[PDB]
Amino acid sequence: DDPLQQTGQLFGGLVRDIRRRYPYYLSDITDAFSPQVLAAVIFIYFAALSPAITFGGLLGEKTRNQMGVSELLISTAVQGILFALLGAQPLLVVGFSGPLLVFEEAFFSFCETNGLEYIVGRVWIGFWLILLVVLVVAFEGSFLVRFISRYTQEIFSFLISLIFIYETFSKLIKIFQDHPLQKTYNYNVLMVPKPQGPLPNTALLSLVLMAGTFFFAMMLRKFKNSSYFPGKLRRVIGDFGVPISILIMVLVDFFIQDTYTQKLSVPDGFKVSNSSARGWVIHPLGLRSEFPIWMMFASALPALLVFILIFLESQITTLIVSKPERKMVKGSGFHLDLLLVVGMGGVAALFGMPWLSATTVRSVTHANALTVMGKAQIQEVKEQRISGLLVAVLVGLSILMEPILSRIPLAVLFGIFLYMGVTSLSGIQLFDRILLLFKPPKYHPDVPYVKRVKTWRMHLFTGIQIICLAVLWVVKSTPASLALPFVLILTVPLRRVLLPLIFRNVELQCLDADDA
Amino acid sequence: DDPLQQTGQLFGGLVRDIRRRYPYYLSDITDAFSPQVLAAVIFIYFAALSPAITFGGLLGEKTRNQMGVSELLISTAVQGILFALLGAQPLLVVGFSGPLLVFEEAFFSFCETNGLEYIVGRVWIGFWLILLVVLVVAFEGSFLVRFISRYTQEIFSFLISLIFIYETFSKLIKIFQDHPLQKTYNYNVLMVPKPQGPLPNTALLSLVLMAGTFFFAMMLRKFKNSSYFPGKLRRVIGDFGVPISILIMVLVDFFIQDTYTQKLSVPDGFKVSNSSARGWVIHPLGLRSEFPIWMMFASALPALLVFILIFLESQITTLIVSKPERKMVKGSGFHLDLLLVVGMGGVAALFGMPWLSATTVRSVTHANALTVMGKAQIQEVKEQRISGLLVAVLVGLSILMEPILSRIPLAVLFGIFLYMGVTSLSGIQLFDRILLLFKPPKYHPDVPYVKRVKTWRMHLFTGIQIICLAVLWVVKSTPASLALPFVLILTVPLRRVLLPLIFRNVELQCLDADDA
Ligand SMILES: CCCCCCCCCCCCCCCCCC(=O)OC[C@H](COP(=O)([O-])OCC[N+](C)(C)C)OC(=O)CCCCCCCCCCCCCCCCC
Ligand SMILES: CCCCCCCCCCCCCCCCCC(=O)OC[C@H](COP(=O)([O-])OCC[N+](C)(C)C)OC(=O)CCCCCCCCCCCCCCCCC
Ligand SMILES: CC(C)CCC[C@@H](C)[C@H]1CC[C@H]2[C@@H]3CC=C4C[C@@H](OC(=O)CCC(=O)O)CC[C@]4(C)[C@H]3CC[C@]12C
Ligand SMILES: CC(C)CCC[C@@H](C)[C@H]1CC[C@H]2[C@@H]3CC=C4C[C@@H](OC(=O)CCC(=O)O)CC[C@]4(C)[C@H]3CC[C@]12C
Ligand SMILES: */C(=S)=N/C1=[C]C(S([O])(=O)=O)=C(/[C]=[C]/C2=C(S([O])(=O)=O)[C]=C(N=C=S)[C]=[C]2)[C]=[C]1
Ligand SMILES: */C(=S)=N/C1=[C]C(S([O])(=O)=O)=C(/[C]=[C]/C2=C(S([O])(=O)=O)[C]=C(N=C=S)[C]=[C]2)[C]=[C]1
Ligand SMILES: *[C@@H]1O[C@H](CO)[C@@H](O[C@@H]2O[C@H](CO)[C@@H](O)[C@H](O)[C@H]2NC(C)=O)[C@H](O)[C@H]1NC(C)=O
Ligand SMILES: *[C@@H]1O[C@H](CO)[C@@H](O[C@@H]2O[C@H](CO)[C@@H](O)[C@H](O)[C@H]2NC(C)=O)[C@H](O)[C@H]1NC(C)=O
Ligand SMILES: CC(C)CCC[C@@H](C)[C@H]1CC[C@H]2[C@@H]3CC=C4C[C@@H](O)CC[C@]4(C)[C@H]3CC[C@]12C
Ligand SMILES: CC(C)CCC[C@@H](C)[C@H]1CC[C@H]2[C@@H]3CC=C4C[C@@H](O)CC[C@]4(C)[C@H]3CC[C@]12C
Ligand SMILES: CC(C)CCC[C@@H](C)[C@H]1CC[C@H]2[C@@H]3CC=C4C[C@@H](O)CC[C@]4(C)[C@H]3CC[C@]12C
Ligand SMILES: CC(C)CCC[C@@H](C)[C@H]1CC[C@H]2[C@@H]3CC=C4C[C@@H](O)CC[C@]4(C)[C@H]3CC[C@]12C
Ligand SMILES: CC(C)CCC[C@@H](C)[C@H]1CC[C@H]2[C@@H]3CC=C4C[C@@H](O)CC[C@]4(C)[C@H]3CC[C@]12C
Ligand SMILES: CC(C)CCC[C@@H](C)[C@H]1CC[C@H]2[C@@H]3CC=C4C[C@@H](O)CC[C@]4(C)[C@H]3CC[C@]12C
Repeated sequence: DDPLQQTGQLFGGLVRDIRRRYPYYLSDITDAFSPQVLAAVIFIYFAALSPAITFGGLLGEKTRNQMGVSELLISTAVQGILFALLGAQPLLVVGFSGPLLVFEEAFFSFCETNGLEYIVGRVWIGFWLILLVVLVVAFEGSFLVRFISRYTQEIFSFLISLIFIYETFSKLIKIFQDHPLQKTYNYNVLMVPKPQGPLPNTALLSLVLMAGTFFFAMMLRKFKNSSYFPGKLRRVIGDFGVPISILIMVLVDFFIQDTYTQKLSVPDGFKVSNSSARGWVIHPLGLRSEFPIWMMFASALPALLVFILIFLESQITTLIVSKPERKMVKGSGFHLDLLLVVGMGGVAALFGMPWLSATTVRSVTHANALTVMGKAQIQEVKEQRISGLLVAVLVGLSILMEPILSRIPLAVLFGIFLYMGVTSLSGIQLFDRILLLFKPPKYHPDVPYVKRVKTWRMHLFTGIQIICLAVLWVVKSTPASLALPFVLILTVPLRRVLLPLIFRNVELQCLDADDA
Repeated sequence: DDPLQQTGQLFGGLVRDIRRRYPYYLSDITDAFSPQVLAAVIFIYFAALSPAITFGGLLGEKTRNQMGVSELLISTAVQGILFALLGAQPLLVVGFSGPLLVFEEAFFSFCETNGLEYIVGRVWIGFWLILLVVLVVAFEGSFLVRFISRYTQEIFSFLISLIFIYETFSKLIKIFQDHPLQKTYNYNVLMVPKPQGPLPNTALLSLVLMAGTFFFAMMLRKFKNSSYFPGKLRRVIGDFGVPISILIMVLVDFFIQDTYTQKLSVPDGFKVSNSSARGWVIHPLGLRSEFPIWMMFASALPALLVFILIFLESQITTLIVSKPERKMVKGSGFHLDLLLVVGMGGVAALFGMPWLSATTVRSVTHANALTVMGKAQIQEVKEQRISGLLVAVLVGLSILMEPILSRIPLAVLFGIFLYMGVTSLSGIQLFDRILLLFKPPKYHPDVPYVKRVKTWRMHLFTGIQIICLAVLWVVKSTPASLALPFVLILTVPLRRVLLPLIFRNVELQCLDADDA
């Protein structure tokens, strides 16, 4: 009944993952029949689409359109469908992540200097990824995930929420920089790719649209837990809170005629970003020049970095989502999900498309959206495969449905990202204890780590975790940002060898507890 | 011990008002020693100044500067000081009101058509006002205030809060109309009296400044009642919540350089608005032409309307403020306050300055600001004469302190007015029952009118009051807006003769109760 356990047989953990979950397959279809599930699809679609559009454009720039938006929309769609149908935890949301973009910029630059075909180079990384994951899953290497405690989990989940919130505000500020509040503006600026010079009212409306969307989202959640209107109506308006918030502020922008705001932009059709550079299928041996044999072997080194990047964020995401506290009964599979994510990623390379990963903020948003609230306590979660399938299909079709998307401002979606980031800081005990730094000890809750631990020692423990977050944020800022996963790893030694010198066993049990 | 009681002796009620309150005079000075009282001064100053600036300008326009801002600042100041020192209820805030402006426009128009000296005409209204109030106070006519029940009080207090909120939003919308969000503007526009044409970023920044100020104000009140920080620090930051909210958003505007926003504007010095038309002292018999004898007698008719206008709003304001629910022990005086307000107003006329009135939203704001919260229940009120004195003095000096005021945006103060309007809808039982229309009857409070009255009959009673508010709002909208006081009066018949046909005695006791 314990997922993270070494059996002895090859592919032991994987067979136990399939046998565990696939019996519930029909339930994974019939549980989706609920308007809450539909409200979840609409929400998580916009969560899933905007990153693909944003990161896809950054790949286009950094890579000379050898990979761009089209490639990432297709990858996100196809890998999204396959994972929704075959995966052990369907509530995970596979997609491109900041760390993966950083690597792609890094590997491109290497190939420019050394005179390699970048897109052909990725194919060999992809072959090594397939070889690595089939070895790991064979010898049941996912069992090591059991040594990642709450301590490391909450440092990770908290950092990822802060970064998410930080980047959203960075995007708002960019608008102000591009379109500053001036006395006079040139009034013949071209709009062909984008506004050439600054224009009036764009930055302040963007702020209003953002602040508007966030407010309605937060208010309709407050309303959901209120005692106004009949419960059946109040629950439904609460479920569709985010889609209502979006629809309101999208109509606000629609009626405001003469003021410019940035809209979502998908590619024209389904075709590679640079048609001259590459086709659909990338040749291993080379496109123009012969691919060198040393790099076919040397690609093993980048493959290990990409593996670790995908593994850590994906397996920790799974831990966070599949916690006992959140009422998920169907069962998670670490062995099966690893194989699909990394396996599909290795194959994607061969069609010049990005390998993806189970991303934390989106996956957690998706899981929270399907959670029903009793009395406030968690009653159950709507664990099904339809939400994840429909979002993957919609992201794929997004190119066809440009007429709808071309009327949605980004500023509106920034409000929904602010909502997602804030809402994600919920069951994290780190955040709870950080708040108790500011409350006096009289008005502290009756949770075990308050009663059984002295207030200053509890605070010392919180402070040490805050110092970890600081060190992680500094490494983030420096050029060596691909090290972040390997610095998270060091949080496991800290907890296991260092902290027991300072804190006694009884304190470390209550503070860093498995089930709470 | 009952204020509203007929003794038999001439000036009986007045002597009992003075004997009651003036024993507490030293306490009315030493109770002001508290930072809460200082935070109240700063708040109520801006509440008191902006109306005087706004209404003063409208008088300037409507009256050809025979009365303007200077006259109303001086009147508000002098009458404010005298009332703070001599009055029976010092928490009342005397000033100009919308109804009074309407009358002044009306009386001016009459004098233009009939060929009378408007400013000389007011002097005779003022003489009649002095004669009326000395008769009323002699024969103890303020005793009739006891027949104004909760029913009429809450219809009045609710209407006045709605109008207040409506007018604030009307001012924001005017900014958008003056400075619309267009694609191209003209930049050679002049700013000598005010912006001639529309300007970019002005309307959306005004909205942000307003929405900003309101948010901080509401959040710092939430914080006051929270369990964060040490209580002594949390209480102080809660007390100075509004002055902090103002200071924040005033600094936001300060650093934003090139964008235009409207600022507070006081007159240059202490001098009459139109020096040619009038001097400081107005001659009864006439300035240029001889004032006619028929109008010296006919002025009795306008005097009755002005009396009723001032009496009703001032005496109902006193009822609302001096309720048992609000812990005010010092004691209110209806006979003394009436004499001062209307007496001072009659004399003001002789110096060509406006008669004023105890205004509801400001007085209620002032009283709430001085209320301390135990545990949430009302512990006590800081009843003193210093708050009201300092605000009256500051309004007088406002002309001298133009350098400070010229950096305060109005948009910021609109946020504080929104806060005042919302906060004023608090202890009104009408508002409470209007909210229960939307709650299901399971989640209704254990107040007597819920237990002892059937839910639909309670709702029928609420609905009849909503129909009164509607009828009052329609009369407001029509040209005959000076009738509003006389339509409020009819709410007393409704309660006393009509409602007891529909509702039984037991229901009317619980619904419309004196102490609750
Ligand atoms: C805790 C609460 C504090 C935060 C408040 C909520 C978040 C902050 C953002 C406010 C939401 C605003 C969204 C709409 C803004 C529209 C702006 C614009 O383009 O103007 C349109 C229009 C201009 O476009 P137009 O359509 O009139 O132009 C006419 C041209 N034709 C005819 C061709 C179409 O502006 C106006 O005319 C005025 C409209 C009102 C605008 C502002 C209303 C905002 C109300 C909210 C007040 C906030 C304070 C707090 C309220 C708390 C409630 C309890
Ligand atoms: C339950 C919660 C309800 C929350 C409701 C929503 C918030 C209500 C407040 C309304 C918006 C007020 C914005 C702040 C005021 C300053 C804005 C301004 O004009 O500055 C522009 C400033 C100044 O513009 P500038 O033209 O002077 O340029 C600045 C650069 N220099 C100095 C070199 C010239 O520009 C900025 O750079 C951007 C700052 C943007 C404002 C900060 C982000 C806020 C976004 C909304 C957040 C939503 C609520 C979050 C709540 C968290 C709690 C859960
Ligand atoms: C932002 C980055 C740079 C980290 C800083 C985080 C702080 C919130 C942390 C770090 C260390 C913590 C402190 C570690 C040690 C102490 C001493 C402790 O007092 C005693 O030793 C108690 C007396 C006793 O020994 O019985 C009181 C809490 C305090 C100040 C802690 C409060 C919270 C602190 C300041
Ligand atoms: C004046 C304009 C702006 C409309 C706003 C007024 C409404 C909010 C009020 C007016 C009369 C009220 C109604 C008066 C009578 C009834 C019937 C009552 O049901 C019964 O009496 C049915 C028989 C029974 O249950 O005994 C339910 C409440 C209701 C709809 C009241 C609800 C609130 C109403 C519609
Ligand atoms: C756009 S959208 N801006 C944006 C958004 C994000 S995200 O994915 O958080 O919405 C990012 C991602 C940043 C990120 C990093 S990075 O790139 O700053 O090193 C690292 C990690 N992982 C760890 S530990 C997570 C997210 C960038 C830009
Ligand atoms: C400016 S400030 N605008 C503004 C503000 C107010 S305020 O603050 O005094 O509410 C008013 C006043 C309106 C008002 C009326 S009126 O003028 O609309 O007839 C009547 C009553 N009384 C009754 S019953 C109270 C207030 C106008 C403009
Ligand atoms: C599309 O692909 C062509 C072919 O690679 C790119 O051409 C490159 O141009 C950059 C400068 O922008 C040079 O550094 C390379 O040497 C060029 N490559 C070759 C072999 O021609 C072009 O940049 C790409 N355009 C897009 C869409 O980004
Ligand atoms: C200042 O006072 C003079 C004197 O009353 C005002 O002159 C009036 O002008 C209006 C037209 O605006 C005429 O209808 C009146 O007949 C004039 N009155 C007289 C007797 O001359 C002038 O309007 C006032 N100016 C200000 C500051 O409003
Ligand atoms: C193209 C290839 C290399 C990539 C895909 C990975 C392949 C090799 C993986 C995916 C699923 C795996 C199988 C899943 C389950 C079982 C049943 C077990 O009793 C024996 C091993 C066996 C039969 C596995 C062998 C290896 C396997 C077929
Ligand atoms: C396209 C962007 C701009 C906005 C998307 C919002 C749309 C899809 C949302 C907003 C509110 C939603 C509705 C809200 C409530 C219900 C009741 C439920 O029992 C059936 C679905 C239904 C009828 C929803 C349908 C979808 C809906 C119309
Ligand atoms: C309905 C569900 C299952 C599918 C959703 C995704 C669909 C619409 C997407 C995903 C990948 C896409 C394909 C990717 C590549 C090609 C090759 C090109 O030469 C023709 C278009 C074509 C064939 C695309 C058409 C649309 C496509 C099939
Ligand atoms: C002039 C306009 C723009 C803003 C006015 C705000 C000023 C007067 C307010 C803002 C915050 C206030 C301070 C907040 C808290 C305290 C602590 C108290 O124990 C003494 C007064 C003192 C020190 C206040 C002094 C006045 C103050 C500085
Ligand atoms: C215009 C207003 C402000 C002033 C004019 C009102 C005058 C006439 C009022 C104000 C105070 C009044 C006095 C208050 C107290 C007393 C004591 C009593 O035993 C006999 C009446 C007597 C002596 C009153 C007579 C009238 C009085 C003097
Ligand atoms: C500080 C407290 C006690 C008083 C507050 C209000 C003060 C500043 C106001 C109220 C009445 C005002 C006066 C009204 C009339 C005149 C006559 C004029 O020819 C010169 C200015 C002068 C003399 C004003 C100066 C300022 C003044 C005294």
